[PDB]
Parts: sequence; C-alpha cells; structure tokens
Amino acid sequence: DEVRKNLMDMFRDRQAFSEHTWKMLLSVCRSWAAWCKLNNRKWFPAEPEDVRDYLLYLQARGLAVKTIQQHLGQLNMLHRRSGLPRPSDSNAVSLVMRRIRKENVDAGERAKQALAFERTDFDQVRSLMENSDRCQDIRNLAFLGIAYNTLLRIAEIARIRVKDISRTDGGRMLIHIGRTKTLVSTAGVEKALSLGVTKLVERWISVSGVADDPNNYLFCRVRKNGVAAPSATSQLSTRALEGIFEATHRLIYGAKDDSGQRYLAWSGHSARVGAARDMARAGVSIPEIMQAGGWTNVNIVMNYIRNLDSETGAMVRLLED
Amino acid sequence: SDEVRKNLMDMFRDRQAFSEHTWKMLLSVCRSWAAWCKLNNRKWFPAEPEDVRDYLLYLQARGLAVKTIQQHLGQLNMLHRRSGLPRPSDSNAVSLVMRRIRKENVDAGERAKQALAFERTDFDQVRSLMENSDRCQDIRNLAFLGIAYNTLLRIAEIARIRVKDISRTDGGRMLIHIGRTKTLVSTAGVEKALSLGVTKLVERWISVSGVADDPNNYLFCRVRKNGVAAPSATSQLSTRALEGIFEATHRLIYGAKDDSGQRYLAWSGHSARVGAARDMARAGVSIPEIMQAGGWTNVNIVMNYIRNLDSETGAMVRLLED
Amino acid sequence: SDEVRKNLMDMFRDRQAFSEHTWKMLLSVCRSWAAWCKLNNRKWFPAEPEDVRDYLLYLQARGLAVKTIQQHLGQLNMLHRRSGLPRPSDSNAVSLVMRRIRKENVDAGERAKQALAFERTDFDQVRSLMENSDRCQDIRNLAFLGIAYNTLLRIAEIARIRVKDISRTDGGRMLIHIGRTKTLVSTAGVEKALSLGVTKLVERWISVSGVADDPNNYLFCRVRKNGVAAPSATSQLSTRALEGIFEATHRLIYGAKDDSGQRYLAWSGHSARVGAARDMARAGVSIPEIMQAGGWTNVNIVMNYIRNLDSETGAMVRLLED
Amino acid sequence: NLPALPVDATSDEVRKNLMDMFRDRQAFSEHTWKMLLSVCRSWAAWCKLNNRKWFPAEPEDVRDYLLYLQARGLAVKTIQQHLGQLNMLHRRSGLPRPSDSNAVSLVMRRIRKENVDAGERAKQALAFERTDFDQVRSLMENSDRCQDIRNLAFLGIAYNTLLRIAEIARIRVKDISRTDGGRMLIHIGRTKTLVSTAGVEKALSLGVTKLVERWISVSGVADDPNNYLFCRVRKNGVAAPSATSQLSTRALEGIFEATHRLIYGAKDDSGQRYLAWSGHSARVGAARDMARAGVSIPEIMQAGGWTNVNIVMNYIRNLDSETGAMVRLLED
DNA sequence: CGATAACTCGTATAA
DNA sequence: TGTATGCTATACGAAGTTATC
DNA sequence: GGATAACTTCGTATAGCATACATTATACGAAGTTATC
DNA sequence: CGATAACTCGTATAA
DNA sequence: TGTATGCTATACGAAGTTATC
DNA sequence: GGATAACTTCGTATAGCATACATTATACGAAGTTATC
Ligand SMILES: [Mg+2]
Ligand SMILES: [Mg+2]
Ligand SMILES: [Mg+2]
Ligand SMILES: [Mg+2]
Ligand SMILES: [Mg+2]
Ligand SMILES: [Mg+2]
Ligand SMILES: [Mg+2]
Repeated sequence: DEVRKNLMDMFRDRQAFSEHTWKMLLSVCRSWAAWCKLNNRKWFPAEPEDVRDYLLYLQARGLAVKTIQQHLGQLNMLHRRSGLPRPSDSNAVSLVMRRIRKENVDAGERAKQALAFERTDFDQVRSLMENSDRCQDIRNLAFLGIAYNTLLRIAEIARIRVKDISRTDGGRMLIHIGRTKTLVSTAGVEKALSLGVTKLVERWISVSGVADDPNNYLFCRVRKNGVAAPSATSQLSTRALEGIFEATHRLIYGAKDDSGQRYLAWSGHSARVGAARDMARAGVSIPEIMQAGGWTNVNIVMNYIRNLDSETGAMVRLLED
Repeated sequence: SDEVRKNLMDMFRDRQAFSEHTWKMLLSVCRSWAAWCKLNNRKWFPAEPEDVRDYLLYLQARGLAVKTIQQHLGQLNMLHRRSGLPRPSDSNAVSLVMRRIRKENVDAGERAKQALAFERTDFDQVRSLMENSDRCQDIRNLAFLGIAYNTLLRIAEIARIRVKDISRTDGGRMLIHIGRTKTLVSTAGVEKALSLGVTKLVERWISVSGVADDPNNYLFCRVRKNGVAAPSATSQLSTRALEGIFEATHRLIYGAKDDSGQRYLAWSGHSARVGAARDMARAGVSIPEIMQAGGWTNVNIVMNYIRNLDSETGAMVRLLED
Repeated sequence: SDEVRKNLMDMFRDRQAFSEHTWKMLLSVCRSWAAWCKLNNRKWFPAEPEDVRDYLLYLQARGLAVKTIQQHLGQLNMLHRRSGLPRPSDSNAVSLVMRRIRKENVDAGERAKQALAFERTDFDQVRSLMENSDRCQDIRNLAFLGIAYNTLLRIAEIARIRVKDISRTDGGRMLIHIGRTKTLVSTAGVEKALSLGVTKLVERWISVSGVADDPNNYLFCRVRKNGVAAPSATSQLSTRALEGIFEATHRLIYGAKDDSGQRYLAWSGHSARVGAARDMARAGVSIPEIMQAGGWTNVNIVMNYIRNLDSETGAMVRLLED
Repeated sequence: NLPALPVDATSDEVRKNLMDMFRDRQAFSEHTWKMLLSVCRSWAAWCKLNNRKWFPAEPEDVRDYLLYLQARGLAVKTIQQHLGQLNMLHRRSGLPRPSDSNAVSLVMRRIRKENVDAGERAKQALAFERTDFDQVRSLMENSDRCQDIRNLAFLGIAYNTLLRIAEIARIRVKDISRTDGGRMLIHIGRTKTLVSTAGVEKALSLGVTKLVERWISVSGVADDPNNYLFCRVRKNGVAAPSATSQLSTRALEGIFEATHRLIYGAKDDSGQRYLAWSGHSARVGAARDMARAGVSIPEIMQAGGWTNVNIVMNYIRNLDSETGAMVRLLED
C-alpha cells in the first residue's frame, strides 16, 4: 500500500546509484522472482523463510560466497528503499549465511585476483610490438604503457581524451584526470607518463589523428584494414580494453585451457597488481604505493604483494638470522 | 509534544557541551532553512521529509558545494534526533535525494579542494628570508610557521598554547602540551615535540616578546605598528590572524594573488598540515608514524591528505625511467 | 513456550553456522546442568537465577577452575538468549556470584595455566637428533614441529593443510595458505611463509610419503608400524595425534612425564605458539610484527602470550648488572 | 554499611536486589566498596544540605551535584568516579541509572570540556630512575641503622622488580629462592589477576640481592619462613617480624617520601601531589631507564606487567627517543 | 591367530 | 580472543595506636 | 605518668588498569579400531 | 585630528 | 574526523553489429 | 554474395572499495576597533 509510494520515490531519484548497481539489482530480482515462481513463493515482500531456502539454493548452484552476498544484498536494498523490513534482519537468513560462508570456505572455496602484469611483462611486450607499424600494434602498446604507468582503472583509461593531455617541461606528458568518480579522489588529479611511455603514446596520437578534435577520446576503434576511426561521442568500450590485455597475453603464451578458471590471462587490473608488486620489490613505502594507485585500504595492496620474499614475516627472519 | 520541548530545553541549557562552531552552524542552517521554509509556506519543525528534499534540491540549484549541502542536511538531522523525533534522513525521500545530489555534482566535474601545501621547500625559503630580521612581527611569524609545520597542529590548537604548556626534553628539544584538539578532549593531552632548529625559533620569539613574564600568557599574541609585542593571558591571537600570517607570508614571496575569487590561492591555516603530510609520505615514513604526527587514527584520512608529487612526479615515473 | 520452541529449532537447523566444539560443549553443559537439576528437584529451563547460582556455587564446590565455571554459565546464557529469553546472567544474583567465585579463587591462589614453551632452542635440539633419521615418521614429525614453530599455526589449522594450499616465493620458500582459523572464516585467508631451512624439512616429508600424488591430499597423514605413509583427502590427521607428536618429542628428550596429574607437564598443541611468541619478544620484534605472526589483532593478547625469562631473567637485571 | 535505604523510599525489589548485592558482597574489591561508600556518604550529605531525596536519585539533582563537585574544583576523573558509583548503586538495585538521561549525560560532557579548556591535566608519579637509586645507595649503603638497611632493600626491590607497593608488602621469606647465578628470585603467588600478565617470579640483580640479604640477616625475618619480607622497626631501631601483619602500603609510600626528603629536603609548601617519590615512582623511572637503553615496548611492558601500551607510552613520552617523524625529517 | 604400533569421547580448561 | 570503561589501585593529610625513650 | 618514633586506620581525591560478552580451541586419559608383526 | 598598521561575523566548505 | 558493509566496478563467454577482405 | 576483423551489447559471476553518521574545524571578504604614526 504505502510501500508503492516509497517505490515511486525510490525511482524518482534512481540517479542516486550507478547504472551498474541497477544492473545487478534487476539481474538478481529477476533470478529471485524466477526461483519463487517455481516453488510457489511471493517474491515480494520476501519472507525470511523463503529467502533462506533461496540463498541455500544458490549455494547448491555452485555460486561463490561473494555472489550469494550480492544477491542477499540487493534483495535488502530493495526492501529497505520501501519502508520495509530487510531479509537480513531476520534470524533465519543471517543464520544460514553464517552457515554457508563457513560451509563454503571450509569446503575449500577461495577468492582470487587478477594475474599480475609486471615490468618484466611490459619490456617483453615492448620488444615484440615495438618495431611494428600497424595502426593497432601501436595503439595497443600505448594502452599497455598507460595501464602500467598510471595504474588507472580501465573505465578511467577509456574516458581520457586529448584535451586532458598536456606536457611537462621535462618532456613528459601529463594526463589530466578530470571527472573523477569520488568527491574526495584518493588518487591524484593528474597522472604523468614516463619518458618512454610518453613517446609511445605520441606515436599513437599521430598515426590515429585523434589529435584533430580535442574532445576526441584518446583511444578508439581500429578496423580490420589498419585505420583508426577517432570519435568524441563513443569511447572504446571497457570490454575491448580487457581484450587488448587478453590478446597480448595470448600472443605470448598461447590460448587458455579448456578449463573455466578466471584470470588465466591478463585483465583490466593486471596492470595495477603488477605495478604494485614492482614498487614493492623496489622499496616504495606502503603510503607511497597506496597513493600511486589511489588505494584507501591497505589490505588490498598487501594482498597483491603477499607472496614477495620481502613480506615473509618476522619468524622467517628470526630462523635465518 | 511534552518530551520534545523537554529534550530541547535540556540541550540548550547545556549547549556548552558542544563546540561553539557546532552552535554557529546549527543556527546558520536553521535561519537559512526557516527563510526558505517561510517563503514557500512550509512547516519548518518538525521538518516534513518531502519539504527537506525540496530544500536540499533548492540548495543544489543555488550552486552550493556538495559538502555545504550535507552540512545543512546535517544540522537539520542533529536538531531532530536531539529532540527525540525521527530525522529527515530517516526517509527514503531525503536519504536518496542526498545521494543523487552527491552523485550529480561530482560528475558535473566537482571535487573537494584542500589547502595549498606549505612544504619543507617553502619553509627553508621563508626561513632564510626572514631568518635575520630583528622585527617583532617577523621573528614571531617565523616561529608560528615553524610550529605550524613541525607539529601539524591546527591553527585553533596553536592559538591556545600557553607558556606554561611548554617544557623540554633532556636533549634540549622543546615540548608543547596540547589539551583539546578537533578530535580529542581529555586531561591526558598529547605532547608535540619541536626540532633543535624550530625550538630556537620559538626561544627567539619568547624573549623578544616577553611572554614568559606570566606562565599563563599565550605563546602568540599581537604586535602593533610600533613593533612591540603585546602579551596577554586572557586574549589569544585569533585563528583569523594565524591564517593571515600564512596569506601574508605567501603574498611576500609571490605577491598579489589572482582575481579568480577561487579558494586556496595562497597558503591558509591547513597548508603546513597538508604540506608536512606530503613531505613525510614522500620521505617513506610509515603509516603509523605519519598518523601520530598528524593526530590521525586511521589510514583513511592520512591517505585523503595525499594528492602528491607532479612535475616529474615520483614513484612509477621515477621507476620506468631506468 | 511456542516461539521459544521455534527459535531453538531454527538454531538447531543451521546448527552448522557454529563451531563443532561450540555445540559439543553446549550439550555437555546442559547434561551437567540437567543432572544436578534433577537430583535437586529444580526445573532446567528457563533456568531460574537462584538455581543457576546454587549450581555455579556447586561447581566451585566440586573444585572446578574459574575458566571452566564461566564456560558453563556462558553456555547456559547462549541457550537462553539464542532462544529469545533473558540470560540468567542478566540477573543481579547470577552476574554477582560469578564475579565472586572468580575473586575468591584468584584471591586464594588459583591461576591460569599456559602451554609449556617450545622455543627455538628446543627446536634446534629436536632437529639435530632427528635431522639425519630416515624413518618415515621421524621425517614427518620433524616437518610438523618445523611448521608449528615457524608459523605459530594451531594444530587444528595445521591438520587441515592440503598440498594444493602450498606455493612458493621466487626466493624458493614454501608459502602455505590457511583459510579457517579460530578467529576468522573468509575466502581471503592468510598466507604463512616458511624459512628456507624449514621449507626443506617439508620438501622432504612430501616426497618420502608421496602425499603429493593428489593435490587434494592433507599435507600430514598417519604412518603405520611398518613405516609407510598413508595419504588421504577425506581424513585429516587427528589433532589428538598432533598433541601426541609433541609429547612424544618431549619424552624423546626428558624421559617420562612425572606423575603429578597436572597439565602442561610436557609439550603440547600450543607449545609452538607460546614458544615462538616468546622468542620473538626477546629478539626485540615489534608489537605489530608479533601480532602479525600469530594472528592476533590486539596488544592485549600478545602480552597475554608472555610471562618471560626465568632465573637471571633479562631487562632490569641486565640493566643494573651492566 | 550504606547511608540508609529508606523505610518507604527503597520500595519493592530494589530491596530484593540490594539484598542480593550484600549477599555476594565478595564480588567486588574491598577498595571498590570503600569508594562506593565514600561517594554515597558524599552525595548523601550533599543531599541533606540541599534538601534532596538521596535515593533513588532524580536526574536534575544528580546534575546539580555534578556541577557542585566541579565548582568545588575537583578533577574530572574524580567527578567521573562519583557519577560512576551512583550508577553502580542504581543499576545493581534495579533502578535506571543517572547518566542514562539527557540532563546528566549532557552536563557531564559539558563539565569535561569546560575543565580541559581550563587547563586541567592529569598528573603522574615523579620518577625514581637509576641515577636516583645510585645516589640514594651511595649514601645509605654506609648506614648500620636497621631502618636504613630495610629502606634501601625496599627501594632496591621496587626499582628492580617494578612491583606495586601492595605486592611488595606481600612478599614473605618463603617466596625467595636462589639462582645458580647466586642472586635472589622472588616468586609472586597471590597475583592480582587470573592471568598474571607480569609473570610469576622476579629476579633481583646481584647488587640488589646483596642489599636484601643484609636486611634479612639483621631483621631476623628468616626465623619463620612464613614471615613477611618487610616489617616495622621502632624507636630503638629493632625489627619486628610477623607472619600475620604486613607493612601497610602507607608505610611503603612513607619510605619513598622520606628518602626524597633526605636527599632533596622538606616538601614544597603548595599542596600539589607528586612533589616527592611515591609508590609508583620506581615503575615510572624503570620504564624510562629501559626506554633509554633501547628496550622493545613488548619487553618493557612485560618487565612491569603492563598490558596496555598507552600507559608506558605516557611514561616515556618526553624522551628524545620519542620525538617523532617530523623532528627526524627536519634534522636532515 | 593374538599381540602391537599408531591412531573417538567426554570432561575440563584455555584462547 | 578484542577492549572500551567499570571496577580497583595508589595519594596523602590527619587521626588513632603501641612500644620506647 | 608524658613525649615521641614509627607505624596503622581513615576518608576523600585520582591514577590505572582488567573483565563481561559469545563463542571457538585445546588437554588428555580411556576406550575403540585398523592394518602389521 | 586624520590616516594607518595590525587585529568580529556570516556564509561556505573541509576534516 | 573513523569503519563495518553496502554500493560499484571488473570478468568473461556469447550474441549482436558494421565496415572491410 | 559470403566470410571475417574488431568491436558493441548483454547478463551473470566476483572483486574492490568508499560512504552515512554527527559533529568540529577551517576559508575568507566585509565591517568594526584600537593604539600609533
Ligand atoms: Mg549527512
Ligand atoms: Mg580505598
Ligand atoms: Mg632524575
Ligand atoms: Mg630513611
Ligand atoms: Mg626531585
Ligand atoms: Mg623506545
Ligand atoms: Mg609522627
């Protein structure tokens, strides 16, 4: 009755979230309704007893703990934004989730992260791709240069556009990073390419002709002939950028298994992780690293370098003296 | 209600349990919320969720900073919760519109600013430039800048330092005792220590000013056109003046600031804080160590205060270039 | 009641959301309680304050330790609150008698016992004394004592290690991965690294027993009279066995466990932890580094893991005599 | 015991409860009771004088009382103690507690601020560091007076073991053993906690052992292993052992006071605390001495049974060893 | 075979 | 096993005691 | 009888810790259980 | 007696 | 000014698309 | 004409990360104030 109004307002300001959240909200509501109408359950308002059976179902489907959490999570957001009791506030639900988390991690489940794209990998890739002339092997080598030199997220590298680019009297470029994705942007408001990586990006800037219009997105599509098609309305999808990583990896280690494992070949974050791991080996303080990446937590970074010989622990040092 | 008017009378009676700055803003936001509330014919208390949303949006329209708007929504909340009534933010209507506004304005290209850094670089310069002066005004300001930079203490905190709060370590280094800060209010205090270099800068300001006359005198005070420091133990230099010492010292090495009307065009009160914060990060100081220096309890803030190097920058750039 | 029967039911339902030992101990206590309850003609649920008190007083009577008594009171409380009823400890009479019984036992003489240390010194010995042996189990045990001291992991944790949870650093050090410990259950888990010397003791037992023929094999498995391994992926080595290894290795050097009935008369499950905790203390390791090594997140547990140097002790004595 | 829970004011089960509390009275430290009773007396008297019902306490009155204590110029830690004891009374008797109401909570917060802004700061014991022990020694080691020998052995042990005066008064002959090294080792049974974070035995250096051994063979406390290590010494300089009466901790504090009087003279005329050594003086000084000799925080804390770093840090805060990161950067 | 090396329970107590 | 904060020590001036000058 | 060193007892004022809460592990002697010898 | 150096207050925004 | 947990964004196989080959 | 190269577009499965909550402080131009030159 009243909830209906809440829902209308919930929608009136749908702008209060990312299209990416709404994707999952809907994506899960779907899965919920689906499961309900097949078991005879009112998908809304959801009854704790039902949700439980549901969550317990996703576990049987093989989904990871993090996913079951997103499902339960979106289910909540839906109910909270309607003056309604969220299923997590029910003693049955929170009780099974604790059951599941333990059951799964205990069963051996485990969280993974991107495959590192370290320095050694930038040099190898710079070698075979360096002397190429193709209007693509150029673009790609410059995207990789930026990925590892600014640890920027792919979605950020996409939005970059010539205007943003400028230069330092040192003879190195400086990508202005306007339009952040946070009020208090933990990373800089300016990322600066090295010397080499500057040259490499320039090469692409000429051969592409994106230079013309400044509102043009630095990176763009490149058809089967070898001609870039600059634009200022559409940006090179994140999916494409991921591919650029995927491809380069394949060009050196063949194809992925028949297996279904994730992170078998480089991906969007592969730069960041590698970047992190290198600064570590170098001796950069955690505060310097955390910022160079725009990280706020400190565990996430320790996660990427948890297997270096430098972070082995005090007991080891003690035993070898 | 009976309890409502009782919860409020309780708060007003002991209004001194809150910062005077909290009162100043509670009142400012109120009159502002009342004004609009009248010239729109709406009840200003208890606030109706749908009316607050309108007001918040009216503020977005006015072109006010995300934060400034949260501050408004913030007092409104405190007023209701301290009353015992549910708060505006307890309604999806206000709850969501607030996010929408934070979301919109950020994309429209808006981000929070921070004081223009005052780093070691700048200190060494401003020092060797006034280092030799024999004017009371100069001698003072050089110490103010030394403490400001060395301790990372906020201007408010500095304004309160009294000669009796100063002691020394066995090696000669000075020690200032601080009781109340922005986030701490205990009788244990905290002891911020000076370097041998800065400790001397204060000593010179102490004698030339004659403030050790009464252990209760504040460390910093006024100095009139005649060049004579006027110590006091009941009137402290205003934080407006310390901000002045900063602006002026910057207008001295860079002269006249822009006509932009923008904020942070010249050194302000927080400048040494953010400046030092940088210098340390840049020097490899650990997270914990950078925290005791600034009085921060979690990496969260410390990290915020960093926007770091640019020119040739450092870190990655400094890594690629073999 | 009606709901209580439910809440208790749901509780039993996902009874897997809790620790195995938690349930084991719940029942055991309810048996001890019910028992005394019947023999004294008192209801057993809801447990009425006075009864719970006469009972706790009964346990103090029966000569039980403080820690043991709290466990009973604690289980009794879990049952009550988990089922929706007020806790017997919520009653001025029960919350007090508990404090009293502790106060009295401590004030008398009673103290908490700790595991008998197994420091680096003890490791070296046990090593140069088994290091050469070619026995299939003499090789396993030394690889266990290695990991225990080196990682400070708890026996139940060491018992769940699978070959697939092992990896290596470029420097060539093993780097076991733990997923569930007493203090945390997550897919993130933590990675404990072994030294070069100790990584070696493991690289051996791995071959000599070929547990490495199925990634899902538990690194440690039983050995039979004949000295032949016995890999598995459905059966972990009992923690009771691990406790055994310690005693055994203690016997091997200090003869037989004197007949005194008391506990901690010879190395046990936790000896590696306390031992390592101590050795790190002496070596001068920092708090954040020791907490990291033992999976502790607070200063007040690490300190808790110490009651240091005996005889000529250290610190103060070293200071004065120096 | 208590003031006088009224014939008609204390009504119902608040009588049941209060009765249960005195039944398990042994649930709290004797000192805790001391303070509960003192506060109640203090509040009770304030109530009479100001015509207020003392129990249950009305919030508005508790508040007038707190503003009263502040006006009497007491420290915030003390005012907190008074509200605390009051809360315990009320809670442990079934009634809702003051400080559970806006009036008291707000006033309390206000008092705290106003007082810190007035410059009120927490004081700690005057340190008794090594250089102090060495001076006291160089003087008192030549005295044959039974009292002086006792005192020097006292000081020696306080500084060496970092034990609290309540613990030193409990050491009894049979708690002393010998180390193959040839130095004493004091076992500390009857600790303070279930889990004794300070250890189970303290070792005295060789020199302090010599100091203690001289007190033993001149006091004759060996006569009965059950005798307390320390005891009285009268007008005539003759020890008086006992296995039933230990020296009051007041007396121990008296040794520190006196020893300070001997070297530095009569105490200043103000009324400030900590103007001469007290019972915690060795603990503090020792923490400092160790800090200067480069000891790990963990090792220090254990040497003194500390469990919360904040405290030892409070003791070594002014050592140049702890000036900070900004001082290092500024001093190239 | 029967004797043995080598390994599920229940209560008590520490993390 | 973490740990804020409610319980638990010490401070110390002054009054009460007991064996000695 | 007093006066007095050297305490003990008191009561209020402050400093300094240590535990309750809700589980989760370990300790260890005794039976129970397999595959060797 | 000006003219001048050197210092409350209200809205806006960072911590 | 701090932080558990609730938004946000990457991962990727697969299906549409649209200019070359 | 039909077969790609190189991408968009999806929807689901996971990783990463950053913010509401409730104050408390700084920014800074204008107007006001007081010894001094
Ligand atoms: Mg808000
Ligand atoms: Mg007392
Ligand atoms: Mg000294
Ligand atoms: Mg003396
Ligand atoms: Mg002195
Ligand atoms: Mg130190
Ligand atoms: Mg006297």
